[PDB]
Amino acid sequence: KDYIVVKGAREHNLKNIDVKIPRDKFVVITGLSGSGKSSLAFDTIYAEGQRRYVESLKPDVDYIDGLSPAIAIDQKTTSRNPRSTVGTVTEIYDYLRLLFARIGTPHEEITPRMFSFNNPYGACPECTGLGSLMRIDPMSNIPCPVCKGARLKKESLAVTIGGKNIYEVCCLSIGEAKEFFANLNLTERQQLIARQILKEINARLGFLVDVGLDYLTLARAAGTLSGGEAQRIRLATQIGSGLMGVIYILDEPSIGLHQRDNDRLLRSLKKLRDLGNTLLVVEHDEDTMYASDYIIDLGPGAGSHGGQIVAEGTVEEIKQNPNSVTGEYLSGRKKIEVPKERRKPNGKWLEIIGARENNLKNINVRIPLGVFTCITGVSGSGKSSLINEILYKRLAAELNRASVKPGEHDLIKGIEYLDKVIDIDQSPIGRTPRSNPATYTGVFDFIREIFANTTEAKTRGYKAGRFSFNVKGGRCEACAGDGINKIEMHFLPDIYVPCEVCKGKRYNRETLEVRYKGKNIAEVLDMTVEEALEFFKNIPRIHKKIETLYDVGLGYIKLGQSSTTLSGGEAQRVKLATELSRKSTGKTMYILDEPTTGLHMADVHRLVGILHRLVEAGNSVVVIEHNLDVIKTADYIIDLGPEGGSGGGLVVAEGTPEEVAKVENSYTGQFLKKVL
Amino acid sequence: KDYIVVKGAREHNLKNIDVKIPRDKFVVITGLSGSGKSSLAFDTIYAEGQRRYVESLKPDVDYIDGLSPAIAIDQKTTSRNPRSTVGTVTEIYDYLRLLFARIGTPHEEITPRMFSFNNPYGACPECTGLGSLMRIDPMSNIPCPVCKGARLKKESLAVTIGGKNIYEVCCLSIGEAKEFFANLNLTERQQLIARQILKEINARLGFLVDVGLDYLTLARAAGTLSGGEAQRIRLATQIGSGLMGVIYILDEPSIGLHQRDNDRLLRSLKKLRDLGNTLLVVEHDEDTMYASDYIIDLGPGAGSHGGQIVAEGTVEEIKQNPNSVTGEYLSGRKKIEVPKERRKPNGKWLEIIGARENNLKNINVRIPLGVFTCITGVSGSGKSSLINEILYKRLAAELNRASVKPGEHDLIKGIEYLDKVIDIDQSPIGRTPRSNPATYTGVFDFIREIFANTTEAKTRGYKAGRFSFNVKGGRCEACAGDGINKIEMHFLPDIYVPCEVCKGKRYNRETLEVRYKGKNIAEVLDMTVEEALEFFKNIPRIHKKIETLYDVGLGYIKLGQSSTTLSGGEAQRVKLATELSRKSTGKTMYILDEPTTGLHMADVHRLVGILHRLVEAGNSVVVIEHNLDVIKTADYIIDLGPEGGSGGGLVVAEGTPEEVAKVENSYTGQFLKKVL
DNA sequence: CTGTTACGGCTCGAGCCGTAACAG
DNA sequence: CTGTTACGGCTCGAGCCGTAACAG
Ligand SMILES: Nc1ncnc2c1ncn2[C@@H]1O[C@H](COP(=O)(O)OP(=O)(O)NP(=O)(O)O)[C@@H](O)[C@H]1O
Ligand SMILES: Nc1ncnc2c1ncn2[C@@H]1O[C@H](COP(=O)(O)OP(=O)(O)NP(=O)(O)O)[C@@H](O)[C@H]1O
Ligand SMILES: [Zn+2]
Ligand SMILES: [Zn+2]
Ligand SMILES: [Zn+2]
Ligand SMILES: [Zn+2]
Repeated sequence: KDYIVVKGAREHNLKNIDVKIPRDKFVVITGLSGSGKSSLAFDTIYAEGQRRYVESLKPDVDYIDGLSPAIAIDQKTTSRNPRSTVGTVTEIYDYLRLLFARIGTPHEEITPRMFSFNNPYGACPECTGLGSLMRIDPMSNIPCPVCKGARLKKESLAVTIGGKNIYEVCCLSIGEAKEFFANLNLTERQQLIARQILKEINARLGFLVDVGLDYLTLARAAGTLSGGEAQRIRLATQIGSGLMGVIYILDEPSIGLHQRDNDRLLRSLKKLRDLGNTLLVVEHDEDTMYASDYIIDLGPGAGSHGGQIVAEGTVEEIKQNPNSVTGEYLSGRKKIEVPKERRKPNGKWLEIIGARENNLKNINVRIPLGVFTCITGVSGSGKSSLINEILYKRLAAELNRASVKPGEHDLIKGIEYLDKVIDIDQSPIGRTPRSNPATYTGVFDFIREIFANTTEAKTRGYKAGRFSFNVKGGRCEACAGDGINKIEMHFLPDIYVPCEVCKGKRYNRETLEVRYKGKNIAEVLDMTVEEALEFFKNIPRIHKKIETLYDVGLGYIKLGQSSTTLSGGEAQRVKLATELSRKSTGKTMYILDEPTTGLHMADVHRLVGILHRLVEAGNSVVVIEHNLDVIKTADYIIDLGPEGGSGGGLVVAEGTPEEVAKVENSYTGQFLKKVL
Repeated sequence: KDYIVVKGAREHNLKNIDVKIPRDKFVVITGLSGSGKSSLAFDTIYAEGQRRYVESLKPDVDYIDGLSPAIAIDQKTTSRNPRSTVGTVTEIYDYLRLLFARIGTPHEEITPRMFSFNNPYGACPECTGLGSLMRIDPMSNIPCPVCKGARLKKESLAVTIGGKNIYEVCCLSIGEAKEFFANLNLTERQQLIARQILKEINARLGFLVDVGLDYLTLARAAGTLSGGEAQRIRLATQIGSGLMGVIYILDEPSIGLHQRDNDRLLRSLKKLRDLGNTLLVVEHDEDTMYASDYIIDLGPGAGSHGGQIVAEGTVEEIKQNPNSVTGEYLSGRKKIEVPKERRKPNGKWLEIIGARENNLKNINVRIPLGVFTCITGVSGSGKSSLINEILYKRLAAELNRASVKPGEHDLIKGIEYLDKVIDIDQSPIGRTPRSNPATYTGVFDFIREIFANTTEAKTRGYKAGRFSFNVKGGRCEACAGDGINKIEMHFLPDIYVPCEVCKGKRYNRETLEVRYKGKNIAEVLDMTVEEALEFFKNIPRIHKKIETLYDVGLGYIKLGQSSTTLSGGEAQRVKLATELSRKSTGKTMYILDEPTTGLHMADVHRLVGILHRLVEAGNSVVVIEHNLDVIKTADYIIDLGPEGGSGGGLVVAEGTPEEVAKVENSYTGQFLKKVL
């Protein structure tokens, strides 16, 4: 029917909830980090919709009614193939080659297959159409000397329209290519025989421009792209294809996108929906809520304290609902307050000389030390390059002795003012089931000593290393401390089940005999942080670490959770807590690349508090954030622009946000003037 | 929108046609064999719909608007896996195990995973849940001695409901299982806690019964199934899943199904469509046309003479259209006439003694010789087993000395009355690009001699083998007579393009110099049969073979077409022409397994004429046909029934169709009484 | 001339945890 | 007591075409 009825969903931490999502409408799922929105969407609806279609050619839900095939558009990147480019992915190269073979004037007969690099007819004989000959320097990729990177035969390059061949057309940026195709002149016969192709090309280019990627080049390889750029390219391609009756699931479509493009992105999403589809956008932006037809709010907390549908309905009912977390922040009951007094530089600056990496226009920038510094700018302005490829790499090479090649820069002044450089990202903190937050924070070494300092341990002569599931002697011998066994089937992939010897306790019978304060090591490792905070009140050495973990918002997690199952936000919060627990020497540099990726308003407030605490501790924090709430609390803002692509790479404004708001020709300043 | 607009389609032999298929409606595509309906549907619409969805996770059309994801349900069978059974495919085993774990009374706590054979918890330790231990006899599959084929642990078999465990329930036929579940009694608590599961099981069993497979057992392996049974199982599963907004493409759903189940199949198709889908059924049945909302007719002929949309609209407009081929047969302008005089047996009979293979109830049947004999019966009555597994195999072993194990039968009387056995099926006649209809019919040897009989060939001393693309000396040396070359790409599968040396002519420069009647060998091999009929009028030796090929309806095909690209109908017609060209000795046996699979009414009439010619030639033809038009023209009908499955396997009626129509308790007789 | 049989030949090392030692 | 550094250890052969020879 016209509803996606889900009854009896218990995936992950869902508390047996029932929902009725309307069909063919814009639906936004909102909740705190780890509340369960991501599980409820991806693991249930996307999984069921994909399985029910692939099986034609296993969620813990009871039954779902009215499920169309589901396509997931998330921030995922793959190496792909060298044959794939931006134009190939967007399916505009086919129309380009059709137009070239139809109305192309040469400078056998011209054929559409003659312009393709995926067929032997038009592919360059030397590089086989790849465009680059990868040779291992006595594998460094070098341009093909024959085709000069065009990846086509020399004969096919004679066909030109408007004075430009196919490679020159494909090398232009999307916006200027659309402008060139718009004002092109053709006779009556050419217009009659190439109306459909021109209309399709114009429509696809307009969709790509409206999405936000008006600076990309069609000749750029699809492999070398960011997550946001790839996701936006996929959204534009899906709009162009025009599939009907398909449920689309989006994970934070506004990630890595400036505030000025939000209206265009919302219009693009509405246009995609209007052709007979449904959207399940999982977004936390304030502007996105007001453009939706149905909001589903989970909570009220996270982990074991959430998973229930707190509120449902339109934005007005969400605001009027008192127990909804999202409505409290939307209505203005709780909000982030702009600081009254801002820190000032002490006279120590980091100046980068001759930064010309990628599209940077050989500029010099000064970064204050000891203050919270934010970097803004339009999409594709070169801020990410300028930070990651130059400053972080040079600092790592100078301090940590890391052998990573920096970008195209001359030198940097002020290296002696820092002692170490630390990068915090959503990368997982572990790849094996042998690490948990308890060991990463370092509190496990204290808990082991506390356990070994008991009367029974001294009586039995147990050492500090006995109570650890990583050495021989204390762990379970049957499962080798992993807690699971390997069972192989005849025609099925190997399955993993809990070990029968220890029942998943990870320790042998002898170890479990000891008990401190009525609990053994398994009970300690199988309790949440909010309980270990009260349990370890007497001991301050572990109390400090537990309180630090609780401060970053990890009061719902348990010390025994494997690092493999941790999400990006959990890993980032664990790293932040670990850095908080350390001893600040006043010479530490923290670099964060958009830390607000997938955080609610309350999580943003907590992260702002933690960042201010870290700055006040005596160190310096530099972040690249597009969120105005984080931006307005900064102490020094560097703006890059004034546009994206070849037009950008310069510096528009610098200084405190109050000074930046006074700059007329700056989008960030214009937005800051209104928000303040 | 609400239309699938296709503009500029030129796949295979389509003559650049434009169509506008309505959406969310029952659409039937009708045309002659080889007209282009199959191409237009599968190669264009299914391919585009599948690609546009797979690429998210290349037809010769210009653009298609409004394409939902497409699922194709056709008669294809795969080995699959031993883990897959009928219940697993139909997704009823999950509900069965849920019910057993919920309300099961035993004779850790009971768990749904305990009843599954795909998890180590409930899988039998010996056979690993497969159910059969395949060992190579000094690989014969024998039942597992531990679980006795149940493929489960002995502990889980104690759980019983209604006096039967899970294996006994899964071993019942679908109809009797539905009856058992319908009259089962349970208390108020059991009904309250298992209402949804029971409702789902009853609905799925009812769907399976309505489809037509009320005799299958849930424990039967999905691998050992026929094409029609697998297609019907897939249709029932797709109905059960309940996908919305998906285009469904069906290829003759009424293949291998009795006339009495047509109403149930049509109701099932309408029920599948009514939940918000679209159907593209490609059917030729007369009853199916009257149940359609839109009929698209191709033609007017086949091959190069077809590919254009002759007529469109409802059944009334199709009938009123004069140039439409389908309307002429629907309105009654052209029809098959029942013969007035029928041939009678001459006193030679083939008696099968002790036929007990599969569900045959140890019966004896007499087959007349020298007359056209048809075999009828309900679906799954054992006719196909009785013919293929017993009679054909025994005849092949006795005459062709083929070492194939026959079925469970005692002996056969009348083997000496036959000299050879010939089986005609839709199997391809060749697997390599070295065989074409010209060589298979045998006319190529005559054409080679005709070419070598010319003055120039004698002058140059060319032999008969010079003009053949299969030996060294006459063929092109560069491409070795294949006509295509192999080109390898760096990161792409090898592609094939026409050879540059010979331009696909398959012969060297010297051979092409010779010419007979103004045409060389390439021109002879690149002309249709309808042209070679007039070209070779003078020579009777090749004229007979060409006329024989033309008679079976292959006047649109060319002698140079590779056997790899031939479809099933083309291969069957080629085999029929080859058998016609031979010399009849009066002791030949022809066995056909539903030869009307994918044939129009005109094709059915032509096939009936060819079969009558073959019978009048002095041989005997035995076919297993479900088409009443073919049945009413037979001379001896053997009916098997009176039901399908364990209830069938007997003989209901025998003799001429007039006598069979007098039998009251026979479905075939009841239908023959009305049709005559 | 026509059918049959047999033969010949062709293709299909990296990252993290735990521990010992040293220095503040 | 706390931080750092170094080290040890663990896991991720069949089927078809062409031809020579023989018999009707
Ligand atoms: N490998 C590359 N080859 C060529 N051009 C590149 C490459 N990497 C980046 N660029 C370009 O150089 C600039 C880099 O900008 P960058 O700082 O990565 O973007 P950004 O501002 O962080 N945008 P966003 O991802 O939306 O947050 C852009 O104009 C890119 O198109
Ligand atoms: N391998 C097998 N194992 C067990 N039972 C089988 C097997 N093959 C067939 N059967 C059963 O034995 C009977 C065979 O009937 P069969 O003659 O194959 O069907 P049919 O009349 O041709 N039906 P259809 O496919 O609709 O045309 C049916 O009852 C089958 O369920
Ligand atoms: Zn090249
Ligand atoms: Zn164990
Ligand atoms: Zn067994
Ligand atoms: Zn060649």
